[PDB]
Amino acid sequence: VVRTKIPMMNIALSGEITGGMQSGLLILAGPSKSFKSNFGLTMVSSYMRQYPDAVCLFYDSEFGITPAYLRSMGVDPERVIHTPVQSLEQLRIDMVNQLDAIERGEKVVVFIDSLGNLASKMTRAKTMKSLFRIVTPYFSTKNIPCIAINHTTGPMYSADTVFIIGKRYQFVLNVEKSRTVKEKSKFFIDVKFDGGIDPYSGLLDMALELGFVVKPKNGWYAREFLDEETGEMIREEKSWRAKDTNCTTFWGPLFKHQPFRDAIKRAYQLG
Amino acid sequence: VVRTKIPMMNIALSGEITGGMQSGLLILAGPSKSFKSNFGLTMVSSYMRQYPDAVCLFYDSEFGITPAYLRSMGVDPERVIHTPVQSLEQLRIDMVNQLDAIERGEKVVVFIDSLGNLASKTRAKTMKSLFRIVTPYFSTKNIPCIAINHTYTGPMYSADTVFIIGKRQFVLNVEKSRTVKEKSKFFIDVKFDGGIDPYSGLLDMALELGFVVKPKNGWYAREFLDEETGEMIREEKSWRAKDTNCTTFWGPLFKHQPFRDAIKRAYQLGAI
Repeated sequence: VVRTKIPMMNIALSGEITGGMQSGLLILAGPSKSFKSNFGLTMVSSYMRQYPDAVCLFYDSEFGITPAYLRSMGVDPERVIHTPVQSLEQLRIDMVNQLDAIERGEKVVVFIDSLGNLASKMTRAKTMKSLFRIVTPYFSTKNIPCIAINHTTGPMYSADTVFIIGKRYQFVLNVEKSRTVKEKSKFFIDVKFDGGIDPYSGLLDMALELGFVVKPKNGWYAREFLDEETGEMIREEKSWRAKDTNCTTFWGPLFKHQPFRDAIKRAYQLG
Repeated sequence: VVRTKIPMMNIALSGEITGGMQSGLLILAGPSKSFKSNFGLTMVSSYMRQYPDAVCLFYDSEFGITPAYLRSMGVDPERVIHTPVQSLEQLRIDMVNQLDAIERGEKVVVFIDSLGNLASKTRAKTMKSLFRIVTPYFSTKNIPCIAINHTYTGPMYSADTVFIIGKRQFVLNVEKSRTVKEKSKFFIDVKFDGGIDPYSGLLDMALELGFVVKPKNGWYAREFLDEETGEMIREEKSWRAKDTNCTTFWGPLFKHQPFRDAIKRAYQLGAI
C-alpha cells in the first residue's frame, strides 16, 4: 500500500481512505493550470518516501519542474533520473530501454510531464495509443506506477486509470477510468491561495452525503457515530464551524470509525 | 501592512503576531537546501496577494524557480518580470535601471535568487557597494526586496534585515533587524511533503512564554491570564502535540491580548 497525505486522493485512487496508488498507468488530464503536475508530484513524493530505495524516472518535456520545485514537493532530486524528451518516438525508445533494465521488486515510479505537447517524431493520437500499449505491460509485469500529465476507443483508454481535473482554488476530479473505483465518481480537491493542497479536501461534503456529519444550524456542523449495539446515530454534543473541522481532532474519530470507512468503500470502491 | 500565513514568520519580520514585511533589503542567508527561496516566495506571494496591483522584479541567477514553481507557491507568473543575471555588475545595472523607472505608490517586490554565485564582472566588497547603491531606492520608493544568499564590515551589514537559516525543522536567527531583537531564534518547520508548516514554532514559543504548559509528558494545556487576579488559568482539556495544529487551539490564544503582548516583549525592539 502506497497512500498519499490527502484522504480524498487515496479514495479516488483505491476506493478507500486507507488505500493508495497502484502499479499501472495513471493519466492526469485537464486544462493546464489545474495543479495536475502537483498532484502528480505529491504521488511521486509519497512513493519515494515510502521507499527510500526508490528512483523516479522523470520524462520531461515542459521543463517546469526543477530540483528546487521537487524539494519543495518533498522529492529528492538525487533520486530523480531526468530525461528531457522532444517526441513520442524518443519517449518510447527511452522508456522501453529503462523499463527493460528494471527488475520486478525494484522500486521505481515513472512521471511524465507532459504527453500532449510531444510531436510523433497529425499522427499524434495513433502514436500516443501505441506508446501506451507498448509501455503498460512493463508497468504491470515490473509492478510499478506511472503518472502521466496530459494538458487538454481513444488513446487514454489504454491507461489503467484516468483522472480528468477541472475548475469547480477548487478542483473537481472526475474518475474516467479505473480498476478500483466507480467510473464518474467526482472528488473535490482544494488548493489554497498560497498554492497549498488541502489534505482535508472534500471530507466534509462526503461525510455529509454519507450521513456521518449533519447540520444542526446553518453554517454549523456536527458529527454522528453509529453505535453497534443500539443501531442509532448518536450526535456529538459539540457544534463546529466549517473551518474548525480541518483538524485531526475532528477527522481522527471518524477515520477510526469502521462504519465511516465502510460507507466510503460501498459508495466508491469496485466489486 | 503585508503579513503572511505563518505567524512565526510575521514575528521574525516585525516582532509581533499581527505584523509582517516592510520596505527594505531583507537577506535570507544560510546553506542551500534550507528552504530559503520558499520562505522568500511565501513573502513575495503574500505581497502580490495583498496588492493584485503589484509586480515582482525577479533577478535570477539560479534558474530553479519557473512559472510552474511560482504558481505552486501562489505567485502569478504573469506579474513577474524575470531578469537573468550573470554578475553583480550586471545585477547592479538592471536593478538601478528598473528601480529608477518606478514612481512612489507603485507596488513592487524584488526577489533575488541568488547573490552568492555571481562573479563581480573583491566579490564581498562589490557586494557591499551594490547594497549601499540599491537600498536608498527601497526606502525612497517603499518597496521590499528579498535576496537569497547561500553560504558555501561584512556586506550583510549593509542590508536592512538579515535572517540566517540553518537546520536545527530549521532555525531562523535574526542577525540584523530594524524591528526585532538581534539573535532572536525562531523555529520553522517543513514537513516530509515539502509542507511549510503555518504552526511552525508556536508550541515552543508558547511554552517559553508560559501560555502553554505540559500537565504530564506528551500532553499540552493552554493557560490564560485572568487579568484581574493576575492568575494563569489552565483550560480543562489536554492535547497531544498533533491536536494543537488547528485554529481551535491557537485561535483563543491569538485573541488573548496577554499572549500577543508576551510575544512583543520577547521579540519586538522595545523602542517601538
